Amino acid sequence: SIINPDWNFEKMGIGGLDKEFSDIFRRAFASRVFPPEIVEQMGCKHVKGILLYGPPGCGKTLLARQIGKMLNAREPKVVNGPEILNKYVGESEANIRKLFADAEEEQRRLGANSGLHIIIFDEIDAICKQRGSMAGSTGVHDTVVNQLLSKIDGVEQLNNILVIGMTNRPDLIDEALLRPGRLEVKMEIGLPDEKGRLQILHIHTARMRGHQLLSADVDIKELAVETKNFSGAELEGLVRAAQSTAMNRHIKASTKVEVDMEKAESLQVTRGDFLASLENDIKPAFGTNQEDYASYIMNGIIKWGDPVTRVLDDGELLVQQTKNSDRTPLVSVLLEGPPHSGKTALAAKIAEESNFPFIKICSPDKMIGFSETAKCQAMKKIFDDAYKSQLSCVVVDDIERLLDYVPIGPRFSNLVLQALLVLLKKAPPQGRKLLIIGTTSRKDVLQEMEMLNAFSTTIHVPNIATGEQLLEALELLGNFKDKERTTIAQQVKGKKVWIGIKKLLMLIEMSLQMDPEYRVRKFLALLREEGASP
Amino acid sequence: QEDYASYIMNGIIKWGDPVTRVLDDGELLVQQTKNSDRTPLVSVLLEGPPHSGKTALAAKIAEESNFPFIKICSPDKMIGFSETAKCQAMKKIFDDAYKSQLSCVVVDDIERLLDYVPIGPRFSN
Ligand SMILES: Nc1ncnc2c1ncn2[C@@H]1O[C@H](COP(=O)(O)OP(=O)(O)OP(=O)(O)O)[C@@H](O)[C@H]1O
Ligand SMILES: Nc1ncnc2c1ncn2[C@@H]1O[C@H](COP(=O)(O)OP(=O)(O)OP(=O)(O)O)[C@@H](O)[C@H]1O
Ligand SMILES: Nc1ncnc2c1ncn2[C@@H]1O[C@H](COP(=O)(O)OP(=O)(O)O)[C@@H](O)[C@H]1O
Ligand SMILES: [Mg+2]
Ligand SMILES: [Mg+2]
Repeated sequence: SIINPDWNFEKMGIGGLDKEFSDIFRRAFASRVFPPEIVEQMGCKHVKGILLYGPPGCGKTLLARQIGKMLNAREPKVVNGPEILNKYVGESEANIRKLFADAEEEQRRLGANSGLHIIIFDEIDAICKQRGSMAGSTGVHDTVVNQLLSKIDGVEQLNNILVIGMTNRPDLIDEALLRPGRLEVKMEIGLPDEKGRLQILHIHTARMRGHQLLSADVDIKELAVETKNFSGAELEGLVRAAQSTAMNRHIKASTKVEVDMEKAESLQVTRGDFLASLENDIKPAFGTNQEDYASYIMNGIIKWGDPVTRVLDDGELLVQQTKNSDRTPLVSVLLEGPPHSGKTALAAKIAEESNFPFIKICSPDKMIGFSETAKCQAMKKIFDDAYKSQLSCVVVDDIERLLDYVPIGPRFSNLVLQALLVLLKKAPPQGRKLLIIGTTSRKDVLQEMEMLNAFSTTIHVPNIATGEQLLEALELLGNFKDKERTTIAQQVKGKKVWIGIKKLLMLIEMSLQMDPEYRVRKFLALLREEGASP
Repeated sequence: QEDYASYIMNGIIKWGDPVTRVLDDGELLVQQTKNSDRTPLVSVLLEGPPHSGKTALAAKIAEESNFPFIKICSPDKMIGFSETAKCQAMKKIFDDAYKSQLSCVVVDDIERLLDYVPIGPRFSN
């Protein structure tokens, strides 16, 4: 026994994970606390390694270091995954072998009284003959893995080691590396919650409070509730950014105004710096991104008719259904209409109004020149990230362009289609929800490919089909005068109008390039030339 | 005993006679494959319209057999794989199945393993 019966994890660095320690200690390290006499009388062996997995930057290395410290072990021998890899034949095995030399030597000399040596891996999934199954070429000359196993067990036995593996992709771990006698205790370190964020923020700001540098205006609960899906490292980044911004503001103000030494000595950070840094500096990876919405809804939403309200209300109903419901944790929907009807903007608005913590948009604008396998990898990565949050929402921008559909042929990619069909019918882990929104202009082709049988609902986005609707749209936009509007109404009362909003904006912009006299006739000619008749 | 509770998500309610017929046929097939001597290999195919409840009944039939080896091969654990990887995975499952004295294997959604699409048609040979 070297640690108190209930252990202690607080104000020692790691602050967010206090239940994890108890779980792991109960499950794995019960032999090293009991009096050695009884353990030797029973005749049992200790666990020879554990595995940790979770999102990056959530405090895994700290846990391993503290576990090593609490067991009275020597200095950990850190190592990285990609670092142990070399193209020369029979060189990675050497790197794997050099790590255990000290343990072997001490076992040889001291016999059965040596201490404890702990090896901490990192990105252990890099060396594995399972990533090769996925489309690619990372065979890593399988031999490597075998060598590692031959050192954890085999004919020659080592009884004074402990291997802690850490990974982010728990689905690429070789299955032979989890049998009894090897790494045989798995654990999860997920994102923090309100209390965890509060504790982390309290810990990381303890220095200033001692020296009265921090202002009395700032709270810590407000900043704990404002940050929704922040991880451990982003809070430290936020604190550093606040420090830098406050310092820069203070120096600039002192230079601008010859303030007395009373305030010059003071370097209070206040709360404005924290809010400014939070809203401008840090961009979470597992949270909402308010910058990208303005890249799709460029001119907002204007109500020119009833259909817009219908679509928005149906979206609200779907969001409410997915939020609070059991027996149905996955919901899908599809928006369909003719080209230039404004489907992407409406989808973005529906997603934004949901107030979910995790919102993402998967569009083909960021996949130029990609092979189909890379597209599959990106889609799967987006969905994998979505699966690590309590409430999520994913938008697929264009389903026809993701498949590479061309009417001649026809031609398309089958791998992406099958991946989408599989992913649309896979529920998240227990206790979590999801929502998916589609978008397309060719419903018939999707129906012919048996893809409309996977979605759960469908919505229709119509165009402008009456003169008064066009007049109302122009009035809301505000680009034509009074007599101009009278002339437009007189010439468009015929009611033979069928246009899309995007095309309407383009036509107005083109028509407004002449002197005020000839605008009306040019606009009317352009509109008339587009005389569609469904 | 985690796959069965993951595939039968809402139990099995009896809304009519057909359920009993399906379960009885499954039981008879299981008894045949257990008690026979000149027919060690048996197969069966469950078909019907979409959204009819094919996977739940198959999982229930497999679970109610009490065989010491049971495995399910679904396509949702092979996202992004190529043809060779699928072949290797299926062959590995069957090879493991061959080392026991009593086994049962479930193959799910045969039409998604071949990558069928009515246009073309296209699939994996
Ligand atoms: N009521 C509205 N509904 C939709 N878009 C609107 C509305 N009012 C204004 N807009 C603007 O019209 C444009 C809509 O174009 P959008 O990108 O949504 O078209 P689309 O249907 O996706 O086109 P494409 O066929 O090129 O994919 C955006 O600028 C949007 O801001
Ligand atoms: N008597 C029943 N038979 C089948 N499923 C039932 C029954 N009672 C309840 N259920 C539930 O209904 C759902 C049936 O969906 P299931 O996954 O079996 O569909 P499926 O036939 O595989 O569909 P798909 O055509 O989409 O592949 C499951 O939740 C199952 O638990
Ligand atoms: N639970 C936590 N409590 C306090 N700080 C944390 C916590 N988790 C992560 N950190 C901070 O994150 C950084 C270290 O991240 P690290 O432990 O390497 O995580 P990972 O191995 O997942 O990247 C340090 O700034 C550390 O203070
Ligand atoms: Mg679009
Ligand atoms: Mg099925």
